[PDB]
Amino acid sequence: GHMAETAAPRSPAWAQAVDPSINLYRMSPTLYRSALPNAQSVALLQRLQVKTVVSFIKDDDRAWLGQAPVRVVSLPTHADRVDDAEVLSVLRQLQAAEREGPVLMHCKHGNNRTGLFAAMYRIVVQGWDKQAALEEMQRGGFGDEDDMRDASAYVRGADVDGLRLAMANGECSPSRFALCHVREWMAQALDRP
Repeated sequence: GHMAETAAPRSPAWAQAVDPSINLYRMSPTLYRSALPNAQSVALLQRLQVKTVVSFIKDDDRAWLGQAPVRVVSLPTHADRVDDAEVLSVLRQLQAAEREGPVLMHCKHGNNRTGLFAAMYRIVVQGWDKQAALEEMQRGGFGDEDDMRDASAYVRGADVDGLRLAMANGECSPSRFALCHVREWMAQALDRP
């Protein structure tokens, strides 16, 4: 895409732009990161075995995948929802999906907030090392491991009140689309002759 490539440290061995169209980079092969949920990503997803993509859709994800049995997942990581309870809820979701293959988590415009999870998620659920955060650290999400840039934003939400009220106000709040019944109801294929 038209992104000024004259940024970042010297060429990361870790994150390289695999597809600069949707801004998907290669990150550690137990997780992926992108930005744009564009329908042209479908073919790429299949190659990378990415059968889990975090994107927002009213209808079934099949509407843009076509025939690709990729599962688009609805995460508690909203524009600003992520509490101390929501973060765990995110963590346990991707490590569950990892059983089927690599997972693509992203935000359309929220690269730092994606890095929030992508950095340390694998450390806490997989047992990776804190250094493994380096991937999104150098991406700008964390920026620095100690003097973390965006990480603290989530932490301001993860407060004593943030945690207790997440629980206290987290009762009777289901999803109708992805939880009630209409999930994967639309079609199995909306593409291919």
